[PDB]
This record gives sequence, structure tokens and C-alpha cells, in this order.
Amino acid sequence: RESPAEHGYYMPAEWDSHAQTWIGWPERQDNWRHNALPAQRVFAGVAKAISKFEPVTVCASPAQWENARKQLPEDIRVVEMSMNDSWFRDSGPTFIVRKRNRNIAGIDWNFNAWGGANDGCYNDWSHDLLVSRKILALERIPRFQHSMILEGGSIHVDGEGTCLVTEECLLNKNRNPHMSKEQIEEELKKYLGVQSFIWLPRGLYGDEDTNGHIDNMCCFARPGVVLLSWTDDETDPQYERSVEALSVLSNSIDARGRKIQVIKLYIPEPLYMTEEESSGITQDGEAIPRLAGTRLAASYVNFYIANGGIIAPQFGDPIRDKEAIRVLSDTFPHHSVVGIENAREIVLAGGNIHCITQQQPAEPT
Ligand SMILES: [Mg+2]
Repeated sequence: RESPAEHGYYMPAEWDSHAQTWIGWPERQDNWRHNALPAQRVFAGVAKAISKFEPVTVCASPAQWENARKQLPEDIRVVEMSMNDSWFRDSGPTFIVRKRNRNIAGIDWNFNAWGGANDGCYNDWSHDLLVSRKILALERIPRFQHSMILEGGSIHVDGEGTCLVTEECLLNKNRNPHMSKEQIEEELKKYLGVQSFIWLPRGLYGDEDTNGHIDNMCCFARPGVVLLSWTDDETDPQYERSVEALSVLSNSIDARGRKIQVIKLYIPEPLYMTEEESSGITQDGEAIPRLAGTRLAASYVNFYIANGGIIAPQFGDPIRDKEAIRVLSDTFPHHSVVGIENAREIVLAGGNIHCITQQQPAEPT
């Protein structure tokens, strides 16, 4: 059980350089309406958008492999890999680099479908348990295994000592109930190479099924500067969570000694599951219900950082969609912002774009 700290590795920020980006492929009918064709189209657009900036590796199950290979341009690598769902942010390896056996490693955290037998999103995650090792074993990258539950969507970093997380997820009884905050914290200092932490109380409103991972709540936009899901509608259940996190962050000082500057990134108008979308879900007794009228957990903070690229959602609220793009462009002056139409199609299953990706950092030399 040696740690990454003992070998010099740590996790770099999303803005650092990447070899390529990993993405899975949707399939299960109890989570992807209409035999997943609508979401397959959006996943495929996501993978084509990211390939304009950097190489994409898509992975599809044996049954789906030919379908994904026909849909995607040949420039997108398509590899066979069995999984139980397609959120590679959370079953993907969290990659870590060493500054001086390769110069890149990846951690394979334990997984339980966002809480386990009694509070998770589905009842069988056996294939999801090998996707971590299958990716690093296909890339010939060393694997540090952890027995603690953890999802990449529940942990962010600035690449300079500050890990950003959520109490709702990390300190949840469906996660690591026998671990205190200092135990879990000590593991993250050891495995992510971090020194300090910023704990926001909860995840985004409507993310109760996954326990509120941070990438739908807040991330860093560069050092010392985080984007925060926001609303001014005081009647929305999200407003008290945004103002709460704004209080916390504005009194936060990072590991390098900087006062945190929060930029607000306004969520779209409230979005709700429709009967046309819910009735496309096949109820089989293996996944949680997807009901019309539902408050879909939808925020623009759940984008991806590719080499000089920003892959951002478009949810259909034309006013909020345009205002998120203005906000993001003002923020990554050295990247090009690209939008994904029908973002709402991967969000019906509770996630979006960052949710579906796994960056592989370029290996140092
Ligand atoms: Mg794993």
C-alpha cells in the first residue's frame, strides 16, 4: 500500500497540458431515454468537439462498439471496454504526475455507484470496478489502488496545493462512514499531493442522487480564482446554497497564500424532466427512477478544460446559455470556448460534459 507522495506524484490542474481526453459511451435504457440514441448523439458531439483541441479516446462496451465506431469520425480512437454506465469522470483513473517506472501514474479509487447498495444510482457496478485498471493497463501506466470510495467528480485541484471538495459527498454515510475528515483528508494530501482544503457544505440543488459532487458546484478557473454556480432568485432552493458557498469562499485563503476571488456563473432558468423524456426510460428494477417535472441538476460550471479548449454546456435557456459563454470567455483568454447543444440530454441522467470525461495529462520529461 505505498502512496503517491512516496514516489513524488501529485495531481495537476485541468488547465495543465494533456496527452488526450477519455470519454465513455451511453447505453443503459433505464438511464438514457430512447435506447440512449439522443445521448449517444451528444456524447459523440462532445468527443468531436474535444478532438478539435486534442486527441480523443472514446471507449464503448462490446455490444455498442460497432455503433460508436460508425457514429464517430475515424480520427476519434474507439476502444472496447465493458462498463455499467458512462461517467468516466467517476470511474476513470485520476491521473497524477511526478517531477523527477514512468513520469505519469493514475489512482484507481474504490467505487460504489454514488453510495452503494442502499443509496447508489444502480445495483450492479462490477464492470465499473475494472474501468480504472483497464484504462491504465491499456496505457501501460502505473496503478495506485485505494480501497476508499472516491469519484473524480468529487475532487478538484488548483495544481498548486489547494484540493476543493464537498462535505455532502466526501463526508456522507453512503461514502466512507468510518473515516473522519482528517483521515480522508490525510489520504487526499498523500494521493493528490495537496496541502490545503476548501470544504463547501453541499453539492448543487438536484444532485442529491450522486451526493452533490463538487464539479457541479464550484471549480477553480485558474489559481486563486474559482467559478461558482449562482442565482439571485431567492425563491430558488439553490440560492441559499450559492450564498452559503460564497460566504465560505470569500474568507478562504489558498495554499499559496492568496485571497479567493469568486466569479459567479449563473445557472440557466429552472429545468424540469418532461413526460416526453421520462416515458422514454425503460423501468427495469436496476436503476433509480427518472420522473417528469424533475429539477435536473444543471450548471455551466460542469465544462471541460482541454488544451486551449473549453467544452461548455448549452441547456436551452437562451438567456442563461449566452450569459455563461460571455462569462467563460472573459475567463480563459488563452482558450477557445465551444458549446454543446442539447447539454440537457446527458443532464437528464444527472451529469453533463466534465462528468463524462477523464483527462490524461501529458507525461513530464
Ligand atoms: Mg476504480
